[PDB]
Parts: sequence; C-alpha cells; structure tokens
Amino acid sequence: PRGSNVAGLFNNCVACFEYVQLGRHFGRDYERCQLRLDIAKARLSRWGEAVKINDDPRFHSDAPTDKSVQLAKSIVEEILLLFESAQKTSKRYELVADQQDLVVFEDKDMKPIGRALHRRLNDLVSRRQKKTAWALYDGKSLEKIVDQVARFVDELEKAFPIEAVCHKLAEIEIEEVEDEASLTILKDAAGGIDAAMSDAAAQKIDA
Amino acid sequence: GSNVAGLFNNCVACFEYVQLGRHFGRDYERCQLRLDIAKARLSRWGEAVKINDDPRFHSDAPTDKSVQLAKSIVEEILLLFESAQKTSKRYELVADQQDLVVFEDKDMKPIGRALHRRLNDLVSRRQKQTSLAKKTAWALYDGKSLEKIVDQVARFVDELEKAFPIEAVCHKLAEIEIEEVEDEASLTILKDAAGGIDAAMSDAAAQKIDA
Repeated sequence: PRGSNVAGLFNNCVACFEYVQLGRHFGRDYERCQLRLDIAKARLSRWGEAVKINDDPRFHSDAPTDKSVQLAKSIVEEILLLFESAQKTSKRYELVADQQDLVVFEDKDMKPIGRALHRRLNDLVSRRQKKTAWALYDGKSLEKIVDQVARFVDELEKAFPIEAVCHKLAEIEIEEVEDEASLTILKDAAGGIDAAMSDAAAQKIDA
Repeated sequence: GSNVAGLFNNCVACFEYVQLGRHFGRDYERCQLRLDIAKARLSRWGEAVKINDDPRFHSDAPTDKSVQLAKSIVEEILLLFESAQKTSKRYELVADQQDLVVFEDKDMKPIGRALHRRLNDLVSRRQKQTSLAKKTAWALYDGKSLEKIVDQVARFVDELEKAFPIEAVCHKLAEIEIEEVEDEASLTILKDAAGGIDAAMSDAAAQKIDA
C-alpha cells in the first residue's frame, strides 16, 4: 500500500480547481471571482515549478526527511481538507435548493477580456502539470478558498529559498499579456492573493 | 463511527484534546471559556434532538433530509478540528521550547476556573459513555486559530438547530444549565463570553442577573 507524498498531494490540490463551477448568485461578480480562483491556482502551480516538484525525489517519498518538505506535506493535506469542506457545504445546499438555484455560469458568460485571461491563466498551469464537477454557490465559500489557499502558498513559499525564483516566474507568466486593459484586470484581481503577479502587472502598465 | 450520533459524540470529544499556547497571554481564561461554551452549545443540540436515543441518528445511510444535513455538518466539524491540528503540528515542528509551553486551568482566576469546570461537567453528564482511548493532545498557538474554531462551530450549530424543531427545547436546557450558578459575577461572565457563540446561554444569564 504505497503511501502519499508531497508531489502527489500537490497535483491533487491543483486538480481540485478544475472541477469547480460558480453558481448563479455570483451574478455580475462571476467574472472576477472566477479570475481570483484561476490566480489562486496560478500561484499554487508556480510554487511547484519554483521548487521543481516533479524532479526533486524529496517530494516523492511517503516519509520526507527535511522539515521544509514535511511542512509542505502538511500544507498540501490542509488544502485538500479545504476543498473537501467546501464540497460538503455545496452538497448540503444542493440537498435543499430548488432547480432555479442549481444553475452555474460558464466562461462564455465572461466578457471577452476576462475570458481570454481565464484561458491564459488555465493554460499557464496545465503547461506545468504533467473526479467530478461541483459548484461553489456563494461568495463566502469562494473567498474562503481564495484567502486560505493564498495563506497556504504564503507559507509554502516561506519554507523554501525561492522568493527571487517566484518573482522571475511571475514576470514571465505576464510577458504574453501585452494590453493595458488586461494588465489592469490582473492587477485588480491578484489583489490580496498573488502580490508577485500584481507587481509584475503593475510594473508593465506604468512602463 | 459513521452514523450521526457516533460522529456527533466524536465532535464533542475533539474539544477535550485542545490546549492553548503561551501567546494567548492574559486572554487565556476568556478564550478557554469561549471554547467550553461552543462545546456546551454543541452538546445542548445533541440533548435537544435526543441524539443517543433516536434511531434516525444510528443508521449509516439516513434518508431524512434533516438527518443527512446533520451528518454532513458533523463531518465538517471533524474536518475543522483535523485542519487545526495540522496547523498546530506545523508550528510545533519549527518552534523553540519556550514557545511550546501551554496554559493550564490553574492559570485562571478561581472564578474562571469554577466556570470552566462547571461547563465541562455539564457536557460530561450528557455525553454517551466513552472508552479510555485518547487522541494526542494538541495546542492552538495563535488567536486566529481559536477564533476560526469558535466562530465556525457557532455557525455549524446554527445550521444544526435550523434543521430540527428545537427552539423552545434549547432555551429550557440553557435555563437548567444556568440554575446552579447563583452569583452575579459568574453570570455576567457567561452572558459576555457567550456573546456571538451561544445566544441561548447569553439570554439565560441575562434573564437571571436581571431577576
């Protein structure tokens, strides 16, 4: 029975985002809430790239030696419990909701600028990453996932000597986005979740 | 085990393994009472609903919407405590021995220590018999971890109380909990500490100190 490791759990955490839909009560806020999730996911995938998660055998063992890797193992476990909690919360709502409320947005409900950005952010992570849909029905559950994953990645970044590397990665994620309207959107949406992306974008808009 | 009563009794028992770390400072006593009150309010619910006697709560695959709802809520309270312990463990792994020292109820004033013991006793009296099996004791090392538990448990017990017809029953129960506490000092403390977490206890204390 071959036990769990940091890379495996980490790949799981990234994949949890793929399955999330946003319910009708997001309303006009759908577009930016979806981008906040994409950014939370961008930031998590960046950490893996920065620590070279797929090459370093330390993230592939059941019983890691380093405190740092042991810390990462716990954090990634805790991200998974976060998504498991949200999944239960969604299921309790679906148990009780009428049909009109069990409706979700799709990215075609985003303006062309947010949708291009949504797809860029999603492609960016699938480029790095060598179950069943479910919905977030209220803003509070989404903010919990965004804020807590930001917090978790804060401490994932703290445990490793990778800050210069994370800033470099964030700067080259943004090289493909050239237009001021889009750079502005990322600057806004990376607000309080991905300071490295926000700063990379702010730098571009004003130079 | 995995019926609602078994998961519920596990939730109440989660509170017993929790220590508060050095960094609570002079807020130790109040934060500990806030935890005991959340535990008292969760256990009040099990009593109100007759959790240990009602067979709906003893099946692994309940059909009733309200009982399916309680099972999810109780599983989510469990996840809540599982998360806090991973957070605590991450602190332990990196801290110095100075920072690993925990408060004990001897660090409360006699008034708070009596409330702590009374609130604990009241739940002990209600809980289903348990074996002697222990989980590892673990500490909350920051204020925000404590607030996260207290606040989320209060919201979860709001959800639990919403799914069952027990409004008047919970009020009577909180009145009975508070009948042995005679002194205005201790009652003001419960009135205040129950604020935001247990309105039934808050109101019961208020009704008693005004009488």
